Amino acid sequence: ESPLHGTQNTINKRTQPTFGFTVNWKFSESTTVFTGQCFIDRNGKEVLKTMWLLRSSVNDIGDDWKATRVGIMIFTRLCSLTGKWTNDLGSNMTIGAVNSRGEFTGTYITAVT
Amino acid sequence: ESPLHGTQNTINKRTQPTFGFTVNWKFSESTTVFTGQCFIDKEVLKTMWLLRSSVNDIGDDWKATRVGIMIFTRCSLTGKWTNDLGSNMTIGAVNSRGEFTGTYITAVT
Amino acid sequence: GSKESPLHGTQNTINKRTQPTFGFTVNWKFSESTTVFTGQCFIDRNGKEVLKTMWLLRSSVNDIGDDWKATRVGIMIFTRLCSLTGKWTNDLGSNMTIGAVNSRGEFTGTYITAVT
Amino acid sequence: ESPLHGTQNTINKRTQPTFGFTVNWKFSESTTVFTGQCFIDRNGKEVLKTMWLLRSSVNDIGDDWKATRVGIMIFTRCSLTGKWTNDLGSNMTIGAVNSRGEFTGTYITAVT
Ligand SMILES: O=C(O)CCCC[C@@H]1SC[C@@H]2NC(=O)N[C@@H]21
Ligand SMILES: O=C(O)CCCC[C@@H]1SC[C@@H]2NC(=O)N[C@@H]21
Ligand SMILES: O=C(O)CCCC[C@@H]1SC[C@@H]2NC(=O)N[C@@H]21
Ligand SMILES: O=C(O)CCCC[C@@H]1SC[C@@H]2NC(=O)N[C@@H]21
Repeated sequence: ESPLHGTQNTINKRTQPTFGFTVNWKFSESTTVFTGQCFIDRNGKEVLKTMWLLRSSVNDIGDDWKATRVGIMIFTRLCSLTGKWTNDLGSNMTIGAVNSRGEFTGTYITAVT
Repeated sequence: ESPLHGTQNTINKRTQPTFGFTVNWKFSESTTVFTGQCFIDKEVLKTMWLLRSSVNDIGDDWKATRVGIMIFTRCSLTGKWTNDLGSNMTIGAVNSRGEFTGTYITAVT
Repeated sequence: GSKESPLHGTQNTINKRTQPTFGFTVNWKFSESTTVFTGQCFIDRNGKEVLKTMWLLRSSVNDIGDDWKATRVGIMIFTRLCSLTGKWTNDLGSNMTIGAVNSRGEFTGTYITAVT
Repeated sequence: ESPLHGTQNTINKRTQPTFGFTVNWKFSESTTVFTGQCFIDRNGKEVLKTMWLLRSSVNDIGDDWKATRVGIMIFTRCSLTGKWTNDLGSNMTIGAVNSRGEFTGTYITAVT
């Protein structure tokens, strides 16, 4: 498990907020950021559609150009962000309560490396 | 100003940590996340970002995310940073676990 | 439901054991935009050939000051409606036809997007 | 030195057109795609502002998630045709652009 920390937007309540979080990897020098929005899909299921940037560490500023990978992640419950979320890769995460400023913490387990 | 919340990687040394943060925009319903690395030789943050727009329908999700880069100049994340879009950021003390908060001002929309 | 647009690309391989990577550009005929797609063909759990791609959609901006916001990113998985040649479809409803691939790896085709 | 080709969009006859190209790397199995726009900058210089996706060949559909890198590339010496260079030390030359927006060129990468 690595800790995650982020926020969900609080501007309107007329939609399901966008959100972003950072996973602060505890087994490597990398960081990953996720950003997305929660939807009620056509079948009634909550879905988090996110995209992510995975930042690797480099030792030389001249290698900076190759340090960022990008991709998607769709999470389904195991539209409050709070709870447990799973993915098809087998990765999963837990999000705690969202407070009045829209902040939340959680934990992330990656099935893949 | 909009609040940012992130974490700096604390694994091993490292003189030049990676990091990530999320800016929760206070004038828009979107969210941006930045990730990158703090270099020192003079400190510079080289980041890439994803700007997530809010969409009304799950049908529109495909077009909701823009991407780009941002270099900030005046390795610790703590303190004041600027860039050449004219955007400014202030970052507070970093925790032993690596968590930080701050504020972000964007010069462009 | 859109106008068909041309696409042009190349595939790249050395070791026959892995399927080639490829990229292509779609030259949109109803907009000022350009999209590039890159990815690789796999055989699904299923059966099935799948093109797993990611894309960058470049909008036209008038002012270089607005360059920062001109690029969208996402994924697209295509399945036949592991050769690139033939007809491919996706979850949005978008459709793609790719012609024969030449000895240089070059290929062309047509793209119809069901979304804008 | 590696081959590229792509197309420029001329749907509005823009003096600052968008474009994209594929670079077919010759001594690897990777593919990079670039997309951007040609600008006349504030100081009169031509500048290509682009972003790229670099795709690695992976062995297994299960590693597909880690196969794509992203970043920017700004080229300076608005026509695409000619010689262009960047901060990394890389060099590109673009051929003639035909009536349909199509061009080919070569890309000498300085980094890997
Ligand atoms: O390898 C590292 O240094 C950290 C692990 C990165 C795991 C990535 S982050 C995006 C993708 N989605 C996942 O659930 N795991 C991978
Ligand atoms: O327009 C919005 O919805 C929020 C403002 C977005 C600001 C972006 S985030 C990436 C880029 N870097 C900046 O300093 N500002 C812009
Ligand atoms: O809107 C435009 O200017 C051109 C249409 C682009 C459609 C995009 S490209 C990425 C994604 N995949 C699709 O099949 N449609 C969208
Ligand atoms: O690594 C490979 O397998 C092929 C070389 C990749 C070169 C990349 S593409 C983006 C960036 N810009 C450059 O001029 N070189 C690198």
